Amino acid sequence: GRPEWIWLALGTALMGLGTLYFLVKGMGVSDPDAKKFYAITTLVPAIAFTMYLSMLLGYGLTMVPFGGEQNPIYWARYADWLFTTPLLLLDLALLVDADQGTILALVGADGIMIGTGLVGALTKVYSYRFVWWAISTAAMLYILYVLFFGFTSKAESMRPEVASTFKVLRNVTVVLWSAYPVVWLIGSEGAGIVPLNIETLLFMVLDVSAKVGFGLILLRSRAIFG
Ligand SMILES: *C/C=C(C)/C=C/C=C(C)/C=C/C1=C(C)CCCC1(C)C
Ligand SMILES: CCCCCCCCCC
Ligand SMILES: CCCCCCCCCC
Ligand SMILES: CCCCCCCCCC
Ligand SMILES: CCCCCCCCCC
Ligand SMILES: CCCCCCCCCC
Ligand SMILES: CCCCCCCC
Ligand SMILES: CCCCCCCC
Repeated sequence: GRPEWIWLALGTALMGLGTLYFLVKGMGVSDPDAKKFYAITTLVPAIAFTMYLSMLLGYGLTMVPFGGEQNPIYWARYADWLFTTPLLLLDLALLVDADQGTILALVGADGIMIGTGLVGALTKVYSYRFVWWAISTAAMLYILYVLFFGFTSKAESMRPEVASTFKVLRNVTVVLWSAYPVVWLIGSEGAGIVPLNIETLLFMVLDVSAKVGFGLILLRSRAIFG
């Protein structure tokens, strides 16, 4: 009955509800272009659901030795993020009709973010934890650079409802993604300052907002209709 359980339970509920709602809504859409966004965006909280549920049940948790202590690390988060973060970038890329090469590069930079963040979460040499964290944060900053300079630029050729929706999602994304590396740095994977219960509450708010909040905004806009 670990104290962070409550936040995993509430994350499981919120992700489950969001998945359902988005499914119900997506089932009623016939527009070809809109259906693709629904599929992708319903899949995202679905995957987060399974991983929050897993973590609630005590899977995806391992102890890593570093700084003279056994430290609890939820690796299940990375299995979620490995698929969900590129799917959220895909939403944004299809919105602004980004080029296939840009999408490859993003997904590739995202895989590297997640994978190097994983390696760092599992690293036993304390200082090497932060080498992997820095490389991960670099890859995240490449992504955000691309969203902000590349996509915004592209979105500016599009219809106003597309440009407006993109900007909102881009802003939500940059604010919430940028908070992840900070939480990791001060939390249990990092400096150990913020306790695991509070850290789990923080990832909860950020994940729900970055998937369900993002989703509500995207799927209720007129921008997804071709
Ligand atoms: C839906 C879940 C989302 C949108 C999660 C996004 C997560 C990140 C942007 C995490 C980034 C990380 C780094 C910048 C550095 C090292 C650790 C990570 C994986 C937490
Ligand atoms: C289930 C994921 C479906 C997303 C399709 C996106 C295709 C890109 C344009 C052809
Ligand atoms: C244009 C296609 C790029 C191929 C993958 C490169 C990923 C490197 C991270 C910048
Ligand atoms: C450490 C910060 C890394 C920033 C990457 C620069 C983006 C590439 C522009 C083409
Ligand atoms: C050129 C170095 C890139 C690092 C900055 C990332 C900017 C994020 C845009 C919101
Ligand atoms: C255009 C403004 C979009 C909203 C971004 C604010 C995110 C706040 C996170 C708590
Ligand atoms: C302790 C040495 C840091 C290694 C640099 C990481 C990029 C290759
Ligand atoms: C969004 C990540 C910013 C770069 C590291 C910030 C650590 C305070």
